[PDB]
Parts: sequence; C-alpha cells; structure tokens
Amino acid sequence: MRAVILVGGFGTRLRPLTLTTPKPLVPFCNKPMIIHQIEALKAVGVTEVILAVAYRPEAMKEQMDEWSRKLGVSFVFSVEEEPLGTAGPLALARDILMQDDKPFFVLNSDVTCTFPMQELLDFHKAHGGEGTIMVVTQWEKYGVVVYSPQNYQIERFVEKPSRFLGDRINAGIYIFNKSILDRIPPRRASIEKEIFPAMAAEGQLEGFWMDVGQPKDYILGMTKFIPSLVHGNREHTEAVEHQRGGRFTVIGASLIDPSAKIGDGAVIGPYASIGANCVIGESCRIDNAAILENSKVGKGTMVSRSIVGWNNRIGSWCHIKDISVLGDDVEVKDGVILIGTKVLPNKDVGEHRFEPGIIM
Amino acid sequence: MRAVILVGGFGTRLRPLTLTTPKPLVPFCNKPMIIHQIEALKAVGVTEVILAVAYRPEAMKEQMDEWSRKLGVSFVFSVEEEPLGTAGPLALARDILMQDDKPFFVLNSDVTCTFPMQELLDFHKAHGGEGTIMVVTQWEKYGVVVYSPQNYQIERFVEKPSRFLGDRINAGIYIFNKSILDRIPPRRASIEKEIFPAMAAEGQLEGFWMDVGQPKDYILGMTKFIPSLVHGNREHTEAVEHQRGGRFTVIGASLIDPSAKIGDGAVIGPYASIGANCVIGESCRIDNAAILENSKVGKGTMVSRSIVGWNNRIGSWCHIKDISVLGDDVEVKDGVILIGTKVLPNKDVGEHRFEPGIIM
Ligand SMILES: Nc1nc2c(ncn2[C@@H]2O[C@H](COP(=O)(O)OP(=O)(O)O[C@H]3O[C@H](CO)[C@@H](O)[C@H](O)[C@@H]3O)[C@@H](O)[C@H]2O)c(=O)[nH]1
Ligand SMILES: Nc1nc2c(ncn2[C@@H]2O[C@H](COP(=O)(O)OP(=O)(O)O[C@H]3O[C@H](CO)[C@@H](O)[C@H](O)[C@@H]3O)[C@@H](O)[C@H]2O)c(=O)[nH]1
Ligand SMILES: [Mg+2]
Ligand SMILES: [Mg+2]
Repeated sequence: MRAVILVGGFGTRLRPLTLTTPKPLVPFCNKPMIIHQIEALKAVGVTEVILAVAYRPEAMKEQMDEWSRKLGVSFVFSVEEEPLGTAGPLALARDILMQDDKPFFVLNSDVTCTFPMQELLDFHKAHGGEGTIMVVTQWEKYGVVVYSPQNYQIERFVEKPSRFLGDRINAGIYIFNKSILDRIPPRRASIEKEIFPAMAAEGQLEGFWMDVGQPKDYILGMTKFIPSLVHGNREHTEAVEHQRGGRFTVIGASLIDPSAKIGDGAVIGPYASIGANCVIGESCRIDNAAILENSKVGKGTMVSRSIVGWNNRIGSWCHIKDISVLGDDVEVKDGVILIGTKVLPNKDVGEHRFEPGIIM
Repeated sequence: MRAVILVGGFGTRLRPLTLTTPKPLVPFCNKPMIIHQIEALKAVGVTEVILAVAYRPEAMKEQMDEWSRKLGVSFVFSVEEEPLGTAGPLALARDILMQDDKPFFVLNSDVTCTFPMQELLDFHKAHGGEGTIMVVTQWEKYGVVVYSPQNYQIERFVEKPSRFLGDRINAGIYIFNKSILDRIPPRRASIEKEIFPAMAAEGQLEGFWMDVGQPKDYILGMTKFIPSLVHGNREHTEAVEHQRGGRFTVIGASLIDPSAKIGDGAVIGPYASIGANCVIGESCRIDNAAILENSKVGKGTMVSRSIVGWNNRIGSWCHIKDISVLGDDVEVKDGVILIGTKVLPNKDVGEHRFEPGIIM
C-alpha cells in the first residue's frame, strides 16, 4: 500500500547529465526514470509513494508537475546519509508504520525492467521470487551476487565481489515487511543491511533488465527497453512514430514525441528516442541515440550511440559517435567530430576530439 | 550611492569549484570573492548594492548571512540574458533612477585589485581614470585592449583581438552616469554596449590586478594579493598567522584562519590560505595552495599551487601539485599523486595521475 523509491544520490556515474537534474529525473526514453516505476506502481495496487531525496531537494517542483496522476507528495530529508540510503526507510519508520501495516515496496530509481509487480501474494518468500528471479544473469563486476538454490534461499550477499562468479544479481526491486524497518535502524549510513543469513522464508525478473545508471548502460537499456514497449505506447508500422515532419524513414523501432519535428530524409535508426520540442535536421542519422528535450540538430549529423542533453544546439555536419554524453545547453560548431567525449553543461565545442575524454 | 556587481554567470573557467557555488561566492583567500568588493564599496560612500544573479539564485541565503554588515539585499532576475549581463543594469534601470541620481558603480565579481574607490571626482572623465589606469599592462589574450592616449580617451574596443598588441586592458571596475542605463537598453543579450568611439570624456589601478576566474589565474592572483594585505588584516612576524596549532614554521606570508588546526612541523609555504575548521597534518607543505573549508589533510602531503575544495578529505601522503583543482567532498587515498587533474565533486581518487586531465 506504500513504496519507498530511493531517489537520493549524487549520480556520479551519469555525471554530465546529473549536474543539472537528479538521476531519477533524467529522462530515459521520453519520461523520467522514476516515472516508469511510478507508473508500474500505479498499475499495481498502491496510492502513496514516499521519496528519500538527498542530492537535490529541488525535484519537488517537477514531482508536483507529475503529481497529478499519483499521490507522491511525500518527501523526507534531514542530512546526507548515503546514496544507497539504507537509513532512508529507517529514518522514516514512523510514517510507514502508523498509516498502514501492509508490506512496502523498495526500489532503485535507476532500474528499468518489465516491472512485474504481480498481484499474486507470493507470501512464502517476499523478495526471493521478485527482484532477481531464479531460473540478473550478467556480469558480476557491478551489483551484488546472490546465491539462491531452487528452494529460494539467500545465503551469501557480497556487494562488489572481486571474482566470485554467480551471474545472478539483484534486480534492485525489493519488498519488505514492517519488521525490516524495525530490525536494524542504526541511525547512520549503511549498505542495505541485508541479514539474509538469519532467515530463509518470508522474513523480508523474467524479462529484460538493466541498471540504467551509466552512459553505455543507458544506451544498452534503451536498446533492450524500446522493443518491449511496442505493445502499449501508441501501438507506419516500422516504429512507434513514422510521420511527424515532412517525409522521413525509420529503421527498426523508435520513440518520437509528437511535439518533435523531423526533417526531409532523416533516418531515425534502431532504438532511438527524440524528446519534446526537439528539431531534427534534413538528413540526420539518429542511431541508438537519445535526444532529451529542446535540442536542435543541423543537416546531416550522425549522433550514434550517444546522449544529447537538454537545450543543446548541434551543428550542421557533426558526428557525435561512440558513448559521448552532452550536457545541458552545449553548442557544437559545424563539422565537429565528437567520439566518446563528455561535455559539461554550458560549453561550446569547436575542436575535433577523436579519443575518449572530458570537455570542461 | 549604489553599485552594480555583476554576479550572473556560469563560471565555466572555474568549473570544478563552481559546480557547487557561484563564482562570486567561491572564497578567494578566506572570504567569498565578492566580499572584498563589497567591503571596498562599504569603505567608499555607498550603502545599497544590487546584484544581477542568473546562474544560481540560491546565493540569496549566503548573501543574507553576509547581509548583517551592509544593505546588499537587492536581487533581480527574470531570464538568462548573458554572463556579461549588459542588460543587467538595463533590466533594473527603473530602480536605479527613481531612488537616486548619483553615478553608480559597475564591477565584475571575479576581479581583485587594490580597489581604489577614490573619493576624488575623476571628473576628467569617469571610467578612464579608474579601471585600466593609464600608466592592465598584461597579456592581450583576454580582456579588451583599450587604446588610451595621455589625454584620457578611448578609441578602439575589441573584446578578444587575435593579435592587436595593446597590453592595456580594462580592470573590470566601471562607473557610469544615469545616461548609460537610458542610452542603449536593447532588452536582450549584448556585450557591454561600449559606444566610446562616439564620446571622448565625462560621459561614462596602480597596484596589483588580476582577473581571478581561472585556476592558474586564481593562484597567481592570490600570490599577488596576499603581500598587499599584510598592512590591514591581523597586521611570529613572518606571516599573518604563525602559531595556531602545536609548533609549525611558515615561509613567507600566508593567511591561516584562527579556526584552523596545524600539525607539528607543517611548513605553510609562501602565499597560502587555510580555511575555517580546516585540519592540516603533522608535516604538510602548503606551497601557494588554497584550502577552502572543512578540509582534512593527512601527514606529509605536499599540496602545491593547487586548490582544495570544501569538505575534502585528503589522504596521508598525497601530492596534489601543479594546477589541480579539487571539487567539493573529494576524498583522496594515501599515496595518490595528482598533477594538474581537476576532480568533480563527490569523487574518490585512488589511482595516480601524472598528466593534466579531468576526473569524473
Ligand atoms: N548514484 C545515485 N544513486 C542512487 C540515486 N537514487 C538512488 N540511488 C541508489 O543508489 C544505490 C547505489 O547506487 P547505484 O550506482 O545506483 O547502484 P550501484 O552502486 O551500481 O549498485 C547498486 O544497485 C544495484 C542495482 O543494479 C543493486 O545491486 C544494489 O542496489 C547495488 O548496491 C542504488 O540502490 C540506487 O537506488 C541517484 O540519484 N544517484
Ligand atoms: N563566467 C562567469 N562570469 C561572470 C560571473 N559573474 C559575473 N560575471 C561576469 O561575466 C563577465 C565575463 O566573464 P569572465 O570570464 O568573468 O570575464 P572574461 O570573459 O574573462 O573577460 C571579461 O572580464 C574582463 C575582466 O578581466 C573584462 O575585460 C571584461 O569584463 C571581459 O568581457 C565579467 O564581466 C564578469 O563580471 C560568473 O559567476 N561567472
Ligand atoms: Mg544503480
Ligand atoms: Mg572574468
């Protein structure tokens, strides 16, 4: 009946875009990352969502703008505890308890997946079935390796193992009962306070899944996510949008906001997202690239596998390839080639850069 | 009676420190960069200072904290016009006119100098005697080259000449009459609207001067500014502070805030500034380096010619040398050598870096 979407965090990995907005609020395809999770929660039975915001309490205005659909007015913060925010639910143990006794969801704000949120009780084991489902199944470099047998028990929980195998990792979606928030409230920073050794049953994804918190991870998660969205959003059959401006061709599926304008002959490539009010030149190539909002693009650029930030002004014949994240209000001169270079907000690029790097 | 301190600007050059606070509010030696100018204006006969803040209107709380001494309560902003903010005085031309008719000062927020603010009329002409005094006398790469003969006239005004010689550049302190704000109010972005090629005189710095807006410029400006401050601030005779914690030695002049703690045997080098609540290890070497606030330093680091941001935690045996600005809340492990690497806020550094660069 309640959920705790952890939104407090510096977003260091997604830095060029998170210097302006918090990581929950940077759009993934056409909506902020938290908005997908909030919509899934609205689909399942829940009304009030509490947010533990630490990095920037200025997200309140944007949440109020998005407050129309759901009662996500709750906001709590006293002092920076941790981006992981284990004390997050513990620092607000009073609100979750007295209002209701139902189990409460806990989610990361940078996770995208099918979002099952099944109405099935699954009361024999709360987090074992959900989160990392047992047949997640990816590299062990990031995320905690979870060792679960066929009987749905968790024995080992190592946040960043060096080399321990165990391709299974937690999805980032947790469901907890009222005992967890009253179990270990140490009143200070901690890491998820997982005490799975003590218990095996009820004490507490068959689908795509990706931790969308890194630029390359952002691109790959968008690539995995757009095909799964073809069923619901806007259902000319090659992609979601195929005729918005002039006459352009689309290869594969893509998300184009009806407010955007596309030039004559642009080739919106596979798994590309175009934001609101964005303008695309005559013969651009948007190949697995995300255009956030209000960005303008000249005639013939090839933004491929990279991210173009808000209010950008891309030149006429640029080439923004590789994984090169552009910040807010970045202007690129004509003919500039950017390959894997991250540009901080409010910068002008006029020189070529053929190697990965940072532009101050 | 009034002054216009231009404070609206992204501070792209001093980027690692200006991602947290606006460039006017980044401390120069022990006080915010704007506080020196406000103190000079308080010394001269003015009472109200109007600030044209654009980049971050959240400086209001800090200004109110510094408001106790002088009535700098004025704050105006509608939409981003320009970091130069030529429309700044023009956007608030109404307030300046009706209250008073006396000439109003215009100052940059990133300029440090002797700050004459002479009670003399400068009635030969107003900006000319002040600002770039006819004798400024530095490189022509930045700032406008001003061609001033012995009769105090300005003929040419080129913002960024390619190669025009003319070592004289404007200091950045302007004084204007009420006609300038009513002369060209174009209502949009413009560059200083200098129409001096029309008028010779009366229509509108023998000391150190430095445009403190770049890291190397910050260091050099501190090096020039500290010796000139020995006359008035705190008047054991080697530096301003020589006994604050244990027993340490000082080479040359330096500012150490009485709230700081210095270890046994630390060598505070020439022209160094230590912020409030800062802790310095046993055998550190602070050679022409600035420690902003609440930063902690281990035993034996040599921070030389670099800037250490707020709330830092420097390791035990690091080498933060060359021009290497550290952002807010940056933690450096023991033995890490940083040479010319700018670190963005909220980062942990554990690897050596022998070449100039940027750490995300
Ligand atoms: N950096 C950041 N982290 C945030 C933010 N909002 C919430 N967080 C939380 O910060 C935690 C850790 O930071 P991330 O970079 O997002 O996660 P991680 O350290 O890569 O790994 C964590 O997430 C995995 C999910 O893929 C999980 O294995 C587990 O949460 C792990 O600790 C996550 O639980 C996430 O909820 C934000 O704006 N920025
Ligand atoms: N970037 C930035 N600029 C600011 C800020 N606050 C005010 N400004 C104004 O922005 C103008 C230009 O930005 P700067 O980087 O500070 O100056 P500049 O472009 O290096 O050169 C300008 O300053 C010289 C003084 O040395 C002058 O020649 C003249 O102002 C010139 O346009 C200056 O007039 C300064 O007052 C800020 O927070 N950030
Ligand atoms: Mg994450
Ligand atoms: Mg300047």
